[PDB]
Amino acid sequence: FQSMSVKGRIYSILKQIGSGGSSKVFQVLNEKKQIYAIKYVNLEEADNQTLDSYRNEIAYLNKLQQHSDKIIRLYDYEITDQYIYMVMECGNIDLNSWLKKKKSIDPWERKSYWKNMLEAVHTIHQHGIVHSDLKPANFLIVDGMLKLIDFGIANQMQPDTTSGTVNYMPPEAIKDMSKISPKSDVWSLGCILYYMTYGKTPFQQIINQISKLHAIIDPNHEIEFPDIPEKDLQDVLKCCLKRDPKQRISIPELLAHPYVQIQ
Amino acid sequence: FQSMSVKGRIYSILKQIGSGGSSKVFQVLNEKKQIYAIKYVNLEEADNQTLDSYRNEIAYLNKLQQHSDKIIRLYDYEITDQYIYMVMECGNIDLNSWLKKKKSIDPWERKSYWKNMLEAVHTIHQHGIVHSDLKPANFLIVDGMLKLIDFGIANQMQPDTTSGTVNYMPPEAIKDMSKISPKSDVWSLGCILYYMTYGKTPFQQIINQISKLHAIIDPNHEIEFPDIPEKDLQDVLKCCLKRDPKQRISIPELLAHPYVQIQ
Amino acid sequence: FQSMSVKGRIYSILKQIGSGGSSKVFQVLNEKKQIYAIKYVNLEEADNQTLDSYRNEIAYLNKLQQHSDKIIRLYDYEITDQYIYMVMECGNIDLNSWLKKKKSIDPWERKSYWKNMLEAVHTIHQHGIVHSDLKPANFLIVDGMLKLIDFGIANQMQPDTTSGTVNYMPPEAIKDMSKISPKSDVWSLGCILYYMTYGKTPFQQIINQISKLHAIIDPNHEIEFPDIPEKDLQDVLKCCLKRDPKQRISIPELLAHPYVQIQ
Amino acid sequence: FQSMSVKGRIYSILKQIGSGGSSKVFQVLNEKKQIYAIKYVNLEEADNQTLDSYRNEIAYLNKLQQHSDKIIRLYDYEITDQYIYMVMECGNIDLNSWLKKKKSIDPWERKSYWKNMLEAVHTIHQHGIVHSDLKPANFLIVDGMLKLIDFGIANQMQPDTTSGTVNYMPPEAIKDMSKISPKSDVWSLGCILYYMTYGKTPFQQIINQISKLHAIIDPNHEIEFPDIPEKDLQDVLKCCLKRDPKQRISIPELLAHPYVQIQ
Ligand SMILES: COc1cc(N2CCC(O)CC2)ccc1Nc1ncc2c(n1)N(C1CCCC1)CCC(=O)N2C
Ligand SMILES: COc1cc(N2CCC(O)CC2)ccc1Nc1ncc2c(n1)N(C1CCCC1)CCC(=O)N2C
Ligand SMILES: COc1cc(N2CCC(O)CC2)ccc1Nc1ncc2c(n1)N(C1CCCC1)CCC(=O)N2C
Ligand SMILES: COc1cc(N2CCC(O)CC2)ccc1Nc1ncc2c(n1)N(C1CCCC1)CCC(=O)N2C
Ligand SMILES: [Mg+2]
Ligand SMILES: [Mg+2]
Ligand SMILES: [Mg+2]
Ligand SMILES: [Mg+2]
Ligand SMILES: [Mg+2]
Ligand SMILES: [Mg+2]
Repeated sequence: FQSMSVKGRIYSILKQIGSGGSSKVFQVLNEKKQIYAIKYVNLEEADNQTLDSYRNEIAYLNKLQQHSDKIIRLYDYEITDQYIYMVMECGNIDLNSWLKKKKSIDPWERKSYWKNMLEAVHTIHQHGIVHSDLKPANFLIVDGMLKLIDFGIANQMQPDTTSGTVNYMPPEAIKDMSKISPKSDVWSLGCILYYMTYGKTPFQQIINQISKLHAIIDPNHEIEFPDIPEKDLQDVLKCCLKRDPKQRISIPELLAHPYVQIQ
Repeated sequence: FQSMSVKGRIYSILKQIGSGGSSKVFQVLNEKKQIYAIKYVNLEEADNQTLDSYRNEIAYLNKLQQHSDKIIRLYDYEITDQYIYMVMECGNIDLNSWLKKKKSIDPWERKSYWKNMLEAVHTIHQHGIVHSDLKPANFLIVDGMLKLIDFGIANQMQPDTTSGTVNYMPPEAIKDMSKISPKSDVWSLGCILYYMTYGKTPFQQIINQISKLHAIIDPNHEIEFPDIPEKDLQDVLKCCLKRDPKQRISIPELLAHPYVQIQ
Repeated sequence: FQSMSVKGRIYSILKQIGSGGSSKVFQVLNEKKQIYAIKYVNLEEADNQTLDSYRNEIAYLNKLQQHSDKIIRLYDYEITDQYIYMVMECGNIDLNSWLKKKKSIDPWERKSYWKNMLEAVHTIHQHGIVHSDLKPANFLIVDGMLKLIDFGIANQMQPDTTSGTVNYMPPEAIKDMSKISPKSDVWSLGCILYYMTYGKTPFQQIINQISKLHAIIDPNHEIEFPDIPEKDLQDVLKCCLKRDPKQRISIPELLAHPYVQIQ
Repeated sequence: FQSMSVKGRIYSILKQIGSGGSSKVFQVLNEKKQIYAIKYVNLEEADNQTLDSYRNEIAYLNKLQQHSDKIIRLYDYEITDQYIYMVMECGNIDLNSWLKKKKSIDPWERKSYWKNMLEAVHTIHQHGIVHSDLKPANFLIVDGMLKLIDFGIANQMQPDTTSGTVNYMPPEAIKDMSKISPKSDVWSLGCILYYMTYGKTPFQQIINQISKLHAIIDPNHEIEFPDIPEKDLQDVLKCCLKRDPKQRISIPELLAHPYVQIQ
């Protein structure tokens, strides 16, 4: 029912898609009645560290545009001491919501989504970012292609309604409680691909968390990998989910793997 | 994830908004990435009477375009023995969904929505249609303005989900079981406006239906009309909900009423 | 968490099962930790007609105890100008809730439930009651046996939650808008048995109500009765759903029918 | 609709309350129509370690009966190579479900529930059990009194429906990834009491888990303790939530605290 001004241009709000604190995301239309998203952050209560965090993202989000189209596009922004408005691409649905809704995944679409994920994470790695907390919520399906989103410092973004959070955590990040590396995202991505392969994360079955945390770090807990028709798929998952990050496969390695390279 | 061709032009589907049988409505985008709706009817099982019913609507929907913008616009259609595709305006939400979600209504917005409703129903009346079953579901909020929708013969359209039906029935339509007239829509509209005024339909409190049906036809059941700041509002409702259709106010009368004419 | 006194005896409340206005039903335990229900009516606002209605039920409920155990038992009650408390049998679930939850019904259980329904309705008929609004909500599953409940004048009882209403209406009751007879309950019961047979009421498919009301009274709307293994079942339904109440089967007839009498 | 035999005595099932794998809990009635619970474990797939785990619980559950009535009572059991059936007390609701439903808690009821929790945990401690994973789900409200439940080795018990998991984890248990002690339950209990005091767990606000795990172990993350009318309450919480288990208050200490000892 409402509207907003970013850098002179007027946008009419269709619906609130999601929110965190003090952030909200809207699906909007521009003067040409074209579909975009606008992220709104209320700064009225933000401390220095947090201000800096939102500045860093906008900056990286700007820089990364040029180097890959598998990062959500930012078109324009207004930023004051009171508020941020960022005009952005609007996808169809996030990967997490989508995975929960899905009967099953077509091997072609899985492989294709895998390529997009690799490219995105490979990209942030080349620019010195190591996410360390990747999850399905960090990907947006836009025109059949996944793009990285919500990849910044403190990003508790969740869909809204009109009425796992640890299954992806890499082992080295647990033990560490100087020891988080690019390899940690490989774990997390592997967990997502495992999900897309077996309909479940490697420890979705363990519902107590002390017990689940234990299982992730424990090498005498053999993870299961039932045989499937795609042997390459099977080897990628096996290499992604090696607990010793040093023996875990790298992103540049994964991009040379037959699973992604051979038709 | 999908797409469709109507009269040469390609449309990509965002989401299914609603359905009946064998109809479905989609929110789609055109080649210029602009937002529209497409109604799809599957004819594979339609009998003559039903075929005729869908033809009548498309025809009326076409004719009524020229005479009022408070009827949903049809832009183009493809019709075969197998299917109908109609490209149409896409509103924000239907009135029924909206009323259920709403805290309360701003008197200005109520009055404005009332004007739109009158104009729409007045329009169909001038073209020999007498709906006889009007309800909140028959109105679509498009850019702050209500437009008549789903007003055709057999139209069981309902919103879809990702997981009253008699409060509006006019008394003469009950007794009749040669006796349905324009006045019957005045009743129904009054019931909607009563809802928008008092947060409830005149017999929402009576949940048994034999009992509710009885109450609608019974003149010794005084309907309540608590005093409000808007006396004109109070008189319109009182005149709309007179049980004797002959003593009920007409649409051309209602358009001259101070409630709609005086600021 | 609470407790209550009826005629000297103390009852502790387990949970609220359901409510209307100004009535509520509780699942309670007695001093011997045995399971009962207590219906509570708040009289603080009851008019004479309504007072009388609640008195009539308690009276009939008392009288009918002696003549059939397919009417819910009342054990004791306290009644003042302020409140009624009735201590009653507590069943497992009502028939309506149960039907909505059910995969499918075992022919033996259907037939058995049919016998109980007939006996109950036959009973009220012998005592000059003609319900005229029977529905699945009017039956309570208690130890594998249906018992009639909520059969009194103004009884808008509905289950509570921790977070059709016209499919059963007999045709003569519609036309009548001196003409309601025992036969009307036969219709309604038939509709319930039809539901238990075909998974659906005879006009569950017609969702518009003007249209559904029309269909119930219209003799050129042939109701469907797909062949099933139980031909007796098929004939009972056909005889219950005859629109001319005079040509409709009677309860004493139905009790002599092979469906209920032959193993 | 069904029934079961434990040690000769027949029990009729009212409803399934909850389940895990391969366990289920039922609300049942005995031959005297009195209300009990029955826990059913299907052993058809249990490995030695798990068999042993279920044996240990039944044994402890038996022994602890004699020493405190704030542990759920076991009355009788049948145990074979195929199944376990345990007849048990049936409470009203578990603490977790109850806390989620609650407007707010009466200080008297909070204190009383606190006493019960202390007594229960104190009891298991005297018998060499150190739970190490206490949570609201581990307590059952039975006749206004909390009793410890589901306190055994692998107990993933969850309520069923007819349609946090880490907020309680003690810091020493995180760092430990020879170092879990009685003090760890004091943490967890404190977190529950904090919840009952402030409507929220100390880190319910941090929704990312890497971040929440970090916060629990981090001493430069001052936990908040807004002043309340009950200063004793304030000191208990402060003493329970000290991160250095050595400087954390003990159960025998907590039982001498003015909060529990002075009216
Ligand atoms: C209609 O567009 C969307 C719909 C949905 N959902 C439909 C409802 C269902 O329950 C699942 C979520 C989810 C995502 C989108 N598209 C979308 N575009 C851009 C962003 C964004 N999300 N989000 C969503 C906010 C919550 C999750 C993703 C955050 C990333 C971002 O910066 N932007 C701009
Ligand atoms: C995003 O667009 C809409 C969203 C909603 N809802 C959001 C979900 C919520 O639960 C309530 C319903 C409801 C209506 C629209 N817009 C809309 N435009 C055109 C038509 C149409 N509806 N519908 C909807 C189908 C179900 C009710 C109206 C039928 C009328 C029609 O011919 N067309 C083309
Ligand atoms: C646990 O006992 C019950 C549970 C349920 N439900 C479980 C919840 C689910 O969503 C469906 C309803 C439904 C009925 C019962 N048992 C029951 N006994 C006696 C009466 C009674 N109902 N009710 C229920 C109140 C709402 C419907 C029936 C009214 C009839 C009556 O006078 N009494 C005393
Ligand atoms: C009617 O009795 C109950 C109802 C509920 N709920 C009502 C539904 C609502 O959504 C929340 C849960 C919860 C607990 C009980 N009573 C109850 N007694 C004994 C055990 C037990 N639970 N449970 C429940 C199973 C799931 C949580 C507790 C496990 C502990 C145990 O060994 N026994 C025997
Ligand atoms: Mg949702
Ligand atoms: Mg929903
Ligand atoms: Mg919805
Ligand atoms: Mg329910
Ligand atoms: Mg529940
Ligand atoms: Mg529920």
